[PDB]
Amino acid sequence: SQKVEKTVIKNETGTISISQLNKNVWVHTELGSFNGEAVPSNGLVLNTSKGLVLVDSSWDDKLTKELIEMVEKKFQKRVTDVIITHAHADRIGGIKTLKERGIKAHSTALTAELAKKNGYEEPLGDLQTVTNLKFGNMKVETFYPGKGHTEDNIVVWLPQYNILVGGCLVKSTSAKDLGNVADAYVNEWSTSIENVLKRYRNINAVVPGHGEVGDKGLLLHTLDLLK
Ligand SMILES: [Zn+2]
Ligand SMILES: [Zn+2]
Repeated sequence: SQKVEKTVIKNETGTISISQLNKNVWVHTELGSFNGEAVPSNGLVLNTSKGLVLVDSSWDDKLTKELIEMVEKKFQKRVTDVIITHAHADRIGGIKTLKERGIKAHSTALTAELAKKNGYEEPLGDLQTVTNLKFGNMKVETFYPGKGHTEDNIVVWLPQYNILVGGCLVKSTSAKDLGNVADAYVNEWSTSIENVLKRYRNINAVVPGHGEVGDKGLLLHTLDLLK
């Protein structure tokens, strides 16, 4: 009888929020913790018929669980697939839970090479620079403009909605710099972004590594700080 009239999906705690980009895709944002502060990591939920999908897992298995025990009933679809942009706590951080239940972490051969270097699991890694994926009525093509946020940092592209997932590689409007370039290549970063605005210019919406979806303006944003 009693119900609210909202679109997004924010749990009682308010840590995990999923905004519906349209009617077949959402943006799951898992809030972590920077030791006293909050670290909201946006994402992308694909509403397919073959199974639910989320771009980049949660910070830690502790968070991922709360994200899988909420979307599995809210979306009416069980998660069994996840796209990995690179090797980071905001990507495969919760892979431990994705490779325990039955979630295939699609990634590039390299993504499954540097992942263990940090102590993470081993994803599919059966991807490449430019490839086409199919998750049942859900087409997802990747892209490797070069080195930037990581050694295999890539950007998920969706030709079904012209949506792009710049990820950490592409800073958000609410950013002042890249921050932490130890595991990244600022020498190729500016070179990778320029490729996402020269080749994959056509974008209806871009989702950075943190914050929310926007536009191509996020691409030039990275170079505006990593310059
Ligand atoms: Zn990252
Ligand atoms: Zn990040």
